[PDB]
Amino acid sequence: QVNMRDMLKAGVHFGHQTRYWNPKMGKFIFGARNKIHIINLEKTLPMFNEALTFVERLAAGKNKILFVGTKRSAGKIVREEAARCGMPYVDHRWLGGMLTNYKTIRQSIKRLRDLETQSQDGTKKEALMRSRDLEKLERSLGGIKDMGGLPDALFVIDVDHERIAITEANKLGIPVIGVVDTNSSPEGVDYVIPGNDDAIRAVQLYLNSMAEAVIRGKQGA
RNA sequence: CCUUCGGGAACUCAGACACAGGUGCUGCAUGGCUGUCGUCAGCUCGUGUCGUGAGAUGUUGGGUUAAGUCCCGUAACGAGCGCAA
Repeated sequence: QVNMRDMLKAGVHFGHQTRYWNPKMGKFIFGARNKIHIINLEKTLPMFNEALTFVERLAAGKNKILFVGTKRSAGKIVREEAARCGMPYVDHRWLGGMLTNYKTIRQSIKRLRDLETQSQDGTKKEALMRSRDLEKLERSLGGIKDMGGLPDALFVIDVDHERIAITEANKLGIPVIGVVDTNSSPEGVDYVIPGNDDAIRAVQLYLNSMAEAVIRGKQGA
C-alpha cells in the first residue's frame, strides 16, 4: 500500500522529461535530476489512499468503476485487474461516445448475441467475415459487456493519453480517479494520483492495488 | 309477352325543358411507378461531441479496391440504401 520501496523500485517516482511538463503539476514535483522531473512520492501516498479509500468504499455500497487504460504499455495489465475481479473496463481505443452517447453505444453490444447458434456452427463465407468481425466488437466494447447503464467512478491510468475519457465523465458528473504524470494535467480528475504512468512496473502497482481495493471491499459487504 | 285474365315492357324513328361535344387557349397556383452519371459508392440521417452561430465532424488520414466489400488508425458511434446472396 504505502511502502516507499516498491513505489521507488517500480516506476512511480520517475516523471516525464522536463521540457514536456505541466505547470499545474508543480505541486506534485520534488525537483529534478538528470534533466527529468521527479514526482513527489511523499504526497502521492496520502492521495493514493484517498483514491483507494474511495474505491473500496464504492464497492462496499455496491457500485461500478470503469477501468480505462487503452495504451500499449497498459495493454495487458488491464485484463488482470479489478475488472476481471468484478468491474467494467476498456483496453483498446476509448470510443468517443461511451457514457455521453451511451444510448447509441448501448445498442452495439450485440455482435454474436443474435447469432448464438450458427456462431458455434462455424454457412461458410457469409460467416467467416462475421467471425473475423466478431473480435472487432470483442476488442473495443469487449470489456464493457456487463455495465447495467453508466458507472459511478472512472479510473484512468494515464490522464493525458485518455483525455477524451475524462471529458465525458466530467460532462455527466461521474468522479474520476486517475494517475497523472508530470506531463499531464490534474484538472477534471476528482481523485488524483500523481505518479509515473509509462513503466509497466508502476502500471501494475495501481491496478493491483485497485484490484485488491475492490477485492477487500466486496467481501466486506 | 308474362297472364290474380287488372297491368306491364324494350325499340328503325319520332315531339317539348336540358344537354352530352372542348373537335382552340394553356405544365408556371395539378403529373405518379425517369426523355441527361462516365456506371460515382458517391449523396444523407439518428445520437454524441466541438463552434455564439451558419456549420463541421462522422464521410478526414495511411494503405488498398470497379467499387462507404473494405482494412489499419481516429470525438465519434451507428445507420439509411449494394455486385454478392
